[PDB]
Amino acid sequence: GIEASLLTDPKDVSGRTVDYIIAGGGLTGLTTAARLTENPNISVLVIESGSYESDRGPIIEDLNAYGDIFGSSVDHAYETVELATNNQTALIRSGNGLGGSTLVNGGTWTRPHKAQVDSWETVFGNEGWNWDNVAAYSLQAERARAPNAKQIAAGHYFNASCHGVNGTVHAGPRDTGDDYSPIVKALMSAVEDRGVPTKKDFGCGDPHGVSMFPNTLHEDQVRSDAAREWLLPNYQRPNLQVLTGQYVGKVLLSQNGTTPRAVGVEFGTHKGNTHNVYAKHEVLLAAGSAVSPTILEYSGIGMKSILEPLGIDTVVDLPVGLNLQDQTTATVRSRITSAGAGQGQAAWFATFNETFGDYSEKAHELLNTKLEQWAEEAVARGGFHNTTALLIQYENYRDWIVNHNVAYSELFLDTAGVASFDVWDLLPFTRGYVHILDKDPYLHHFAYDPQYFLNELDLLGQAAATQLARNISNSGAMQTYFAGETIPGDNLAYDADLSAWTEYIPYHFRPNYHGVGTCSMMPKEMGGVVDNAARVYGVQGLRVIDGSIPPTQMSSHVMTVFYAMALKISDAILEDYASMQ
Ligand SMILES: *[C@@H]1O[C@H](CO)[C@@H](O[C@@H]2O[C@H](CO)[C@@H](O[C@@H]3O[C@H](CO)[C@@H](O)[C@H](O[C@H]4O[C@H](CO)[C@@H](O)[C@H](O)[C@@H]4O[C@H]4O[C@H](CO)[C@@H](O)[C@H](O)[C@@H]4O)[C@@H]3O)[C@H](O)[C@H]2NC(C)=O)[C@H](O)[C@H]1NC(C)=O
Ligand SMILES: Cc1cc2nc3c(=O)[nH]c(=O)nc-3n(C[C@H](O)[C@H](O)[C@H](O)COP(=O)(O)OP(=O)(O)OC[C@H]3O[C@@H](n4cnc5c(N)ncnc54)[C@H](O)[C@@H]3O)c2cc1C
Ligand SMILES: *[C@@H]1O[C@H](CO)[C@@H](O)[C@H](O)[C@H]1NC(C)=O
Ligand SMILES: *[C@@H]1O[C@H](CO)[C@@H](O)[C@H](O)[C@H]1NC(C)=O
Ligand SMILES: *[C@@H]1O[C@H](CO)[C@@H](O)[C@H](O)[C@H]1NC(C)=O
Repeated sequence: GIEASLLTDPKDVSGRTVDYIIAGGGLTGLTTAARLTENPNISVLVIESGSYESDRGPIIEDLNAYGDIFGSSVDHAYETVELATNNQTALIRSGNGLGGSTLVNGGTWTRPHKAQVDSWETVFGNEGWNWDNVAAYSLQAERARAPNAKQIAAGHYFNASCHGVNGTVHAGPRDTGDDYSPIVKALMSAVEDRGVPTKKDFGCGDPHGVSMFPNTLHEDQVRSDAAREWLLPNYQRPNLQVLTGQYVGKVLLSQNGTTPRAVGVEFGTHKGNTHNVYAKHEVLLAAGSAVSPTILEYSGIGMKSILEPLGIDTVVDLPVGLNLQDQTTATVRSRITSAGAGQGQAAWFATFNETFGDYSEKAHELLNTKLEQWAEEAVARGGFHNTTALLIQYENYRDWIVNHNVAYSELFLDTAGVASFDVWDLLPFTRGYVHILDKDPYLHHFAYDPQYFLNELDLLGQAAATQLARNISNSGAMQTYFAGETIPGDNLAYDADLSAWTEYIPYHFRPNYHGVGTCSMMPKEMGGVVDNAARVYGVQGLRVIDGSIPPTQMSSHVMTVFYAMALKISDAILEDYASMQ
């Protein structure tokens, strides 16, 4: 079985040499490892801090048990600094084990707006990173199943052109076996009354309106986590090696040439218990957006002003750990009548004007006039280092909103006994950072600051979207099922205005756990860390391939793009491999 093939003893890899070392056995790391070992000549070693969890039981395998695993040893639970918005620390849920955060997530499978991905090439200069290319790799990864008569009847719509059927990641409609709740169709009807679209397939390139969606699970409803999809079918390959239960602490760099070269990694569990392993070709970082940047910083790749005071010699000065972008989530929950019983999830991808409603003119006024003031403030807070380059990101977001009308907020609906909305502003203007606070990697002492709500439009947009969730819960056809709000319930008057909501939100939100950007893929002059093939600037044989590299947020759930991203980067690595013979 797979468990017997996994390595646990540090001495089984210590001192050996492999072609590629992948730090982190998560979504991008395992997709890359499987892809690279298709060629029998390439040897790959994956080093994962956690272990095999995919067959544990329903706590991992059933998507309906979402949330039960939090706080366990399968959850890294990274703590933020004390946030300025509320003076509290927040926990960042993140999977710890083979498959990473795909072990503990909600399984939602959707794609962004075409214009968002196209801007990676046209605005950020990443040649080849456009919707057409990324979507093609997304389809290649995908193994979707169309909905059946019962599922269609509940509200599903599936455009066959927009889904791959021959790929690797099993995706299909979640179906617990009970009846589907009629609240999903009631919500659709309520938004249809306001001229909002319904049933568009959210994998097609224009996520807008209210629709149901596929989930990453097999037809028998077992979670399609990355280790089940990419590692389980290929674990017997003799060139694929997986070491578990150990942390990668830093990259080993040789400086006896013009340009520094990555030759291996140092791994371990504590400062007194560390081992080295070497790479013939390249070291690939895939430890997650909260960790990959810190691995660079421990290794002497990052800002001198951060590293020098810690007693670390700066080999390459780069803006590692800046440009962190995560979203904020708040909840609106209502009791329903018995008539609404049944399973089902749906989401409203709402545009800027749909979110703000009659406040749209005022919200547009801010968008048009404060971009520069906002960029200066975020830079003064340490979220980014170049005001001009940050202004360009903001102008790009303004373009998406005013010219492309992309979805600005997401209202995610859960039923199964209640009407529960989790809401989030998809496009934050705040920028945060993550930096180490000690030289020892195994101390795990770092400062992670997303700077939630320190940009005024993020606060206004979140409050507007959450107020919209309360409004739509007791509107049109939903009024038949509404049996009283429970959250906020007594904690915020039912007729609260927008300014009241803005005062309530900072005390009642959670991270959305979608942090991207800490090793941003954009030109060096725009504040980038990696180039368009994910190579770290100024270093040979080192790439960062995970959620740290997307330079922007997106109007969707990110698994469809991250699986595509890893496949596209793996092709680039395969070409370079043939070049270095
Ligand atoms: C997160 O925590 C940080 C602190 O760790 C918070 O930041 C601190 O916030 C406090 C305010 O709550 C602030 O203290 C004020 O400093 C001013 C000087 O800059 C003072 O003028 C002010 O004193 C007045 O209020 C006091 C409190 O009631 C009185 O005891 C005092 O005599 C003063 O009273 C006069 O003024 C008040 C109105 O100011 C008036 O009602 C009275 O009649 C009287 O005329 C405070 O001492 C700190 O400077 C802030 N910074 C630091 C580092 O401490 C931050 O707000 C927290 N964030 C959140 C979201 O909670
Ligand atoms: C609670 C939650 C809900 C989500 N819901 C959705 C959803 O519904 N739909 C969706 O599309 N996406 C969702 N996501 C996001 C998606 O799961 C992640 O964006 C994706 O898994 C990130 O992939 P990655 O390869 O960057 O990192 P990960 O998958 O996190 O993997 C990084 C890996 O590195 C390991 N690691 C960490 N530190 C070290 C170290 N020092 N050395 C070695 N290994 C290390 C970690 O244990 C982990 O396995 C959610 C995420 C979370 C946390
Ligand atoms: C399906 O999606 C394609 C986009 O590739 C679109 O052209 C078509 O109109 C959509 N709808 C149907 C009914 O196929
Ligand atoms: C959004 O609202 C603003 C202000 O009313 C308006 O100028 C714009 O045309 C609206 N609609 C769209 C789709 O942008
Ligand atoms: C700041 O970013 C701008 C815009 O990308 C770029 O022209 C400039 O060179 C950057 N400045 C520095 C000093 O890096």
